[PDB]
Order: sequence, then structure tokens, then C-alpha cells
Amino acid sequence: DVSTSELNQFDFWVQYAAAAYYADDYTAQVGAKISCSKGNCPQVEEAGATVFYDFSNATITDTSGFIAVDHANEAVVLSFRGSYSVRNWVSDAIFVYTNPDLCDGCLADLGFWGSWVLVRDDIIKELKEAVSQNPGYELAVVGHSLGAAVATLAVADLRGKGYPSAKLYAYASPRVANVPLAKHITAQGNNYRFTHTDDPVPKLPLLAMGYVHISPEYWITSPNNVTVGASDIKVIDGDISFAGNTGTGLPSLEDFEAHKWYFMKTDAGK
Repeated sequence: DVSTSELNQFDFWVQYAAAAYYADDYTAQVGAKISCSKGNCPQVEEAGATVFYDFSNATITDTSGFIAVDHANEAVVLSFRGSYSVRNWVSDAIFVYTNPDLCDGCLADLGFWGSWVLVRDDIIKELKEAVSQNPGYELAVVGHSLGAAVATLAVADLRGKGYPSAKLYAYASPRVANVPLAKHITAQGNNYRFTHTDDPVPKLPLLAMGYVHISPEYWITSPNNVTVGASDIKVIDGDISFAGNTGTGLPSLEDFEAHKWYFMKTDAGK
């Protein structure tokens, strides 16, 4: 279980991930309000949050997202959407290690790290501007699905590049790195990683392939389309083969519906 306050926070930040799926939001003009036409980010719209910067998917990248400012919650928000070709990723994606220069012995998943390095330089300069314009604000990096994987690596990297207290909200994230990197990110703190029942996406890449998750795990045990109660989240303190989402078994495409239901229909805007 979790507290009502924690649950409120968890139900809230997922809505910025939900907005990340809307082309209207990641191609918005500077100063436009974030909006979810399918009605799945109401509390975001209620904050009045506006887009500072955004970046679109295109012929050269499957990653899109935005930097927005939330004056209600005093936060700069960096939101990532990855490729929405996720079923094909579960069924056929091959993984590859790479050395991201993050920590001693740390190796990251090449695809996710590559997606972050592609946007990193401009996002760092933009964040410097927006945080300077909002000095007392926290930085929250958020995403869902493959976007959550990019969010994780972005957070970890940014924490070594001037934002050590950056928060990470990674809904339905794959594993992104090996044991040393998972240990390094876990020790940075401020990590909120979510799984849902038997969602296959957080089960990949496999433990058997050398990858490990950031801890802890917030495992939502309630079904699809179900309101998440305070009693519907279990906190798992280590990434082991028999606990939480991974403990539900090896990944199966027949479980894929569980991937879309993380408090809301996160990808309704795709």
C-alpha cells in the first residue's frame, strides 16, 4: 500500500506522460497550454501548465516530447514519448549494450541511450534557460513506455550535469541498463518507477540478459480500466526474478493490454 498523498502524486505526474502522446502538444508553439483532447490529462490542464519547448518525432527520430512549466506545483517538466511501435519491440526487438559515460562499470541499452543523446544538447541548454527563469522550481522528468526508458536515462544524466535533485516518474519503463547503472540511479534517489500487473514491457530486457531495474518498483496490482486505490500499489525493494511484475512470469504479448493502463489510458492521444 501507499498513502493517499503518494497516490495523488502518482496519479498526477502520469498525465504529463499522457500529454506527451499528443502531436498537438509536442508541436505546440512556445507558450501554448498543454491539452489532451481525449480527456486524459485533466489535472495537468487544471494547473494551467504551458509549453516552453518541444521536440517532434519525424523521419529521423521516434522520440518526441516537451519542456513545460507548472506554476501550480512549482515544477519544470521534461516529458518524453518514445516510439509507439511497442508491440513489435516486445515481439522482436534485439538489445545492445553501450557505455554512456555515466558511472564506473555502467552500461546502458544502446537504443534508449541513443535516443537521449540525440536530443540532449538542446534540452540541456533549454533547461538551463527555463530553470533560470523559474529558480525555486523542481525538475520532474516523466515518461511512459519506451519514453519512460528515455526519461530514466535523461534523469540520470541530468543529475550529473547540474540537476542533482531531478525527479523521475517512469511509468511502465523497460530496464535501461546493467546492475551498476541500476545501482547508481537507485542511489541518486527521487525515482518513481511503475509497473502494472503483468505488463510485458517492464519485463524487458530480461534479467538473464544482464539488465536490472531502478529500485524501488511501484507495482499497480489493480486491473485495466480500474481506479487505483491506496491498497492497489505494492512497493518492491529489489529487482529479482520472483518479485512484482517480473515475478508474474516471462513477458507475453497476450498480456499487452496491461501496458496501457497506468492510472489512466496513458497513450490515448497517439
